[PDB]
Amino acid sequence: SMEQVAMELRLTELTRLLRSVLDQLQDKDPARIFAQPVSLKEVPDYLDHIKHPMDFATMRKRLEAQGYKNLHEFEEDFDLIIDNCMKYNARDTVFYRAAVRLRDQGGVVLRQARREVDSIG
Ligand code: NA
Repeated sequence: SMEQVAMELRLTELTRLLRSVLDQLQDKDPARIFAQPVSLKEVPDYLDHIKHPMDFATMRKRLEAQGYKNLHEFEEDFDLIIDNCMKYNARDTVFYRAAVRLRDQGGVVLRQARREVDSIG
């Protein structure tokens, strides 16, 4: 139908805007601490600690499949990255500190993305 096409074009455009959002957030992680899944070879007990692992590569896969239906879903996954890190790692670690910086710097990006998504529909 024409409506299914129109809905598909809206999802494509959302995907384009979330891709730019993801690029901007990942720039706030220049050490690449959150770029890939935590390695189960190297942290073999990780899944005993963290039930829903997340990282930027995994988000990018979902994004390119048009798997985010709205900005809320995308923010949920970003928040897992931060929140998982802040639980597994102690406050005095490079990892925890990197997550706090990512959260603080990403807040700005996500604030305007919410306005852009509401504005463009
Ligand atoms: Na902790």
